[PDB]
Amino acid sequence: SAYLDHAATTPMHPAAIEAMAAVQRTIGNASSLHTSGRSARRRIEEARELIADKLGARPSEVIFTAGGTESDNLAVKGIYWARRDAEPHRRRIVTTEVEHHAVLDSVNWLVEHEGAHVTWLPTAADGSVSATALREALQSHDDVALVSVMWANNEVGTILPIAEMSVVAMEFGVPMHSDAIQAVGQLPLDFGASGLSAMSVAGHKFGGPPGVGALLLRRDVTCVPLMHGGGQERDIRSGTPDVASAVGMATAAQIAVDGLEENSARLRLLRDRLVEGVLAEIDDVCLNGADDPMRLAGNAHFTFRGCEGDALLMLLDANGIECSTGSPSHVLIAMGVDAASARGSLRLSLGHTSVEADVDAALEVLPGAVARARRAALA
Amino acid sequence: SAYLDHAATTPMHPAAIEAMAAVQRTIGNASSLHTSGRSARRRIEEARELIADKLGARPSEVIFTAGGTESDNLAVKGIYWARRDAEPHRRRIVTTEVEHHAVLDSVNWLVEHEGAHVTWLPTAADGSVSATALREALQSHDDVALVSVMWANNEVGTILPIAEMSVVAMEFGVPMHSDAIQAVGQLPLDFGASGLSAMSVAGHKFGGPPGVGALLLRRDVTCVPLMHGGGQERDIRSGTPDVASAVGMATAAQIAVDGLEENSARLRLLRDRLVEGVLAEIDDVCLNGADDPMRLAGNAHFTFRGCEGDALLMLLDANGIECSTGSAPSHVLIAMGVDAASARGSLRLSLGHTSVEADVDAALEVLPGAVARARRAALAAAG
Repeated sequence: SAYLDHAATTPMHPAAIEAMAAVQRTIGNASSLHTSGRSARRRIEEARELIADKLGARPSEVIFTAGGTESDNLAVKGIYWARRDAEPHRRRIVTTEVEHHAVLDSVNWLVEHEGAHVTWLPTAADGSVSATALREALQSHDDVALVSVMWANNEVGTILPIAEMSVVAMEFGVPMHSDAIQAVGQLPLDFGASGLSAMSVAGHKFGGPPGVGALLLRRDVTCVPLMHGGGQERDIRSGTPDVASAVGMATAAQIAVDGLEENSARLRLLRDRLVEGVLAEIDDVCLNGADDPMRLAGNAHFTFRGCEGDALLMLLDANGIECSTGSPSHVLIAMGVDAASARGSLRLSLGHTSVEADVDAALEVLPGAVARARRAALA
Repeated sequence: SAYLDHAATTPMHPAAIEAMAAVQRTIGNASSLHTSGRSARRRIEEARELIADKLGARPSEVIFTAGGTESDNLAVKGIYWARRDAEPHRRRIVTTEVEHHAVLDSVNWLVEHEGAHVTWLPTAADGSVSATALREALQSHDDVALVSVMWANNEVGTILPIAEMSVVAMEFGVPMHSDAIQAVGQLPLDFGASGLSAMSVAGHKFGGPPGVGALLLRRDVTCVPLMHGGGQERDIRSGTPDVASAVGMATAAQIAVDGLEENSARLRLLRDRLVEGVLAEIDDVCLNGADDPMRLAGNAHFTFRGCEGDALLMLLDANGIECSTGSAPSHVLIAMGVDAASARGSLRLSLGHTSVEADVDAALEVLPGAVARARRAALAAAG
């Protein structure tokens, strides 16, 4: 298969499979007092430090989770609660319209279930949000519980201005969370140096085990737990510590962040060649999202007029090209593209294992496939 | 080096390690519509089916979680909320005082934060709780949102009468959850045959990978999610499905539950040899928790008068005997009527699928010396 669905998941690094199988062969609960316990404990502590190192955090800032979704729920609901509980006036969530469901659905739920209110930051046709728009919604609202803004979008690849949005949030004394699940090993990540109160990351998105993640959280931000007890993870997130998955995520984190520079460069070329080929050989197609240097290196997103994206995906699949439609995408809606127009969408995404031929394959196959999808949609 | 802490974690089955390795070698998101995706989906759905079969559930009753803590949390909070939100008067949780912390602390947080109320069922000297006591609690309260009683205790080994308690809950139309985390691979569990609205399990306790569990939940019992953004698992629990872990948990479930009868009897003989040994060679000691036939096959739990559990543990460890104090002074012993002073010299020795004769021999050899040192160490620090 030509695999071009890296943004949905990317192949686990062989070395991470190996490091993880080796933990699995030793016995021990990291919570236990005996020799096996203190070993496991020391392995989980080394993984935590390697992770913090590679994300510009301090080891104690890393709260392991069972994936991106968990991490995003914890930040959003946890912090909302902590803030609302201490000052019941503070009920407003400021967030973007282009968030992953993991955030949006968390937000909508706090709204329906927890008396939350939400202000949606306006979105550019880019798919971006700006530091100013944040300042404007912060100044005109005295009831901001928290802020959540994603670092890079997972459908259209737009990088957001987090660093400078963070300094804004700091200014108003408002904790800011960012979903950086698409960022690890794709752009430079420095938790400490960003202003962030909280940051989400997900193993499998950079060659880690699936079912493991982290929330980076600052020592002084209160967060009400979603999982009780008794707080194996800084009293924020209970459950028996999963050492094998932490170790897996660490090895991954290390390969992926050390290779950040070289790999970005390699994927930009591959992706630009793909974007170029696509627009050269196909009529009525456009790129969505931002241009360099405000886009993920590995991401290509199109709309093909007069197509169903589902038809398209199935025809490409039949020919050995594996990709995704991305989702009527709330993210394209947010960028002011229209319902009809938008159903013709396709995300093609590359990662550590992509090669020239994967691009040669997509370009070979695509025109035949878009023709067929258009024929079919014409009835 | 004798491992006697199987109740905290049991060694992963090597076939479960292999199956999991194999999955992580293939690429695919189970929610993806292309070929690799459909393969991932086909793999997770088979694991699910294997798990259902082995636990007497229908496939769609199985919801994958990140472990037993997640599973207990989802059941207790999520069903509470589903009940409270439908009839704001049902705010009461009926539970036992012996529950694992993942239930106690969930119950507590609901009390502190979500307006819950709690009635604690009375606990016998045994560690045990009865169907009658549940009856009286449901007759005498008209506001109960949810019942949660664990199938077997993780400290003292006691098995509770879930089938007959489940029936009582059914008669007052109140959903019941049971933490069965200790029961899988040690007891014949059949979600179908029990009346349970819900039941929790954790892979690592019967030899599956860490950070994977399941909640078994009836098709008609509503449950508010704790993880949103998906919800990939019947809309109850979001997250990209973890295919490797679930296949692992399945490979383990089929070994654990097929070996059930054989393993059970084998551990009984070991445990019993272990308990008899201890009581012969040591003074002022007792066994805690119910007797056969209401006790897990691999669980031995003792109190030694005149010890700190910690010094005793460190001594045993120094001599290659690895075990636990159980907690957390144990809330379980407190609830069985054991006083906090007496409580303090407690020790859980727990057998599992890799347990061999030599393990019990090692414990029997080292124990008298250990106990005697712990007693002397306790007197001299009071001195």
